[PDB]
Amino acid sequence: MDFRIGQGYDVHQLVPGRPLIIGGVTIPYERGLLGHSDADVLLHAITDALFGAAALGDIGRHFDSRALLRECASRVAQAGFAIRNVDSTIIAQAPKLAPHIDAMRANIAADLDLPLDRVNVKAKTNEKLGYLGRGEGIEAQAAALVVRE
Amino acid sequence: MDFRIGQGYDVHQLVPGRPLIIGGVTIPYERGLLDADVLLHAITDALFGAAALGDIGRHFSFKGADSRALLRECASRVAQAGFAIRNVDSTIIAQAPKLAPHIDAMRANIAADLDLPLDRVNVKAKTNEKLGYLGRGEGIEAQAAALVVR
Amino acid sequence: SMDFRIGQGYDVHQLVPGRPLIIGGVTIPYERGLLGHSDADVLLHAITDALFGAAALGDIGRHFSDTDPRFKGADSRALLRECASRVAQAGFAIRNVDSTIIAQAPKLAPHIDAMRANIAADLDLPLDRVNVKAKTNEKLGYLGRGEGIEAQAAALVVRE
Ligand SMILES: Nc1ccn([C@@H]2O[C@H](COP(=O)(O)OP(=O)(O)OP(=O)(O)O)[C@@H](O)[C@H]2O)c(=O)n1
Ligand SMILES: Nc1ccn([C@@H]2O[C@H](COP(=O)(O)OP(=O)(O)O)[C@@H](O)[C@H]2O)c(=O)n1
Ligand SMILES: Nc1ccn([C@@H]2O[C@H](COP(=O)(O)OP(=O)(O)O)[C@@H](O)[C@H]2O)c(=O)n1
Ligand SMILES: [Zn+2]
Ligand SMILES: [Zn+2]
Ligand SMILES: [Zn+2]
Repeated sequence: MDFRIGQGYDVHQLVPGRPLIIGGVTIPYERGLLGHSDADVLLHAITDALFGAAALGDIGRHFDSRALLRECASRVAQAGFAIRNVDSTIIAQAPKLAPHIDAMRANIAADLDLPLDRVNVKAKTNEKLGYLGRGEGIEAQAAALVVRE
Repeated sequence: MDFRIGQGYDVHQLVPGRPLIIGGVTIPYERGLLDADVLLHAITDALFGAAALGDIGRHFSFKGADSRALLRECASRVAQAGFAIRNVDSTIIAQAPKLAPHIDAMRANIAADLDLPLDRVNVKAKTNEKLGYLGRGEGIEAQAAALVVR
Repeated sequence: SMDFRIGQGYDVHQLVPGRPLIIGGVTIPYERGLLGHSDADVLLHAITDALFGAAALGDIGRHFSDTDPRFKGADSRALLRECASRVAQAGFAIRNVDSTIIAQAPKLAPHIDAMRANIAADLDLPLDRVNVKAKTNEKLGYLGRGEGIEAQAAALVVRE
């Protein structure tokens, strides 16, 4: 009965000499995301959306990115919540992400102890507009539903 | 009950020589989007998201299908997976033109296409305060959220 | 009862000299503040839009139009409270609110709990059903240059 929603946002810069790691999947690319972790922009957005839904603050109040997402899952359960579903969008002009998506999903499902059909990941270009459109960064948006058991 | 949430995003460049079609409604304007219906794309993505069926690109690579047909085909696929739609909410970010006059039309299109009571569909509008490409009239963005139940 | 609905909201405002910085109803010590017709509380407007959105009552402009002079310098908390009242009058109880503020500066952490408390008070909710998150934009874009602050919101309600 006690449903809650959460929403998450992250962005990271694309820089030289860094691997591109999105949703736990390493992707061949001439740049990668800049950050104090592996800078996995998708997993940060989902992490914030889960903390948001459980009213536990945000990632920076709490903290590689899969370990952090697993810890997030732990704290959400610690607070009395179970995760019903996650959905997300990755905004990246390049590279193409569609062939890596089911893998990201599998990664996320494992990390949150959820079946595949409750996790979703989607991708969009930014039509060459703004910093996203010139490939200067990548954005992720997330939504999460939990229930307080 | 087994509720699920989905979220959607889209953006399109704003240029002359195309008509402005948002939420299935053609809007008097000197420019249009490169139908490129940013609102219906966002919502479609939100619905596939809630059902966990990937995204609009994965379903529709439909050669001469407008975004309303795509939206209708989206809804049918969501139904087939066991999910009934509960509501949709959305925001259009457009520095111009004025969209308020067109909102009831957009909601009527969407509610028709999703087979929903009008009071379960909402569309909102915002400017970008002259900031960025949106605030300079170089593009328009849509955001959407959908709740479904299986 | 099980008639749940979701809403989402978005707002942005320019950051300029000579205005008070008010986010989540908290006045933040800062050499700049948000520009708008009301007090420009970007976070509260985003949450307000999300609530109207969940209830299918249109948007903040429909209810409290910037073409109306009475909302000049309007207290966005009073606006949030009227929004919640109209949402309740449409038949909805609010279950939770989540949100994100994106700003290069100032540091918002020391003010976040107070924002959450204001919102909880205005929505007549306990603290554990309201969340506020803060993000930098990693130095990217007009947000990264400090030209504005953006807020995003999500709300879940139930028709009683
Ligand atoms: N393309 C647009 C832009 C906005 N609006 C209407 O104008 C209202 C106000 O838009 P906006 O100026 O972006 O809102 P705020 O900036 O939050 O207002 P304020 O400055 O008072 O905070 C919206 O809610 C909407 O009803 C519209 O119909 N079409
Ligand atoms: N203007 C801001 C922005 C973020 N923050 C805090 O900083 C943390 C996140 O910062 P960030 O966006 O740099 O996170 P990363 O993307 O670097 O992981 C959160 O805990 C926020 O509450 C803040 O206090 N003030
Ligand atoms: N980096 C990306 C971007 C998009 N895509 C796919 O491409 C589709 C269309 O994206 P787009 O940005 O061209 O969207 P529209 O131009 O159709 O609005 C998405 O729905 C995804 O399926 C991808 O696989 N990888
Ligand atoms: Zn991050
Ligand atoms: Zn599109
Ligand atoms: Zn505002």
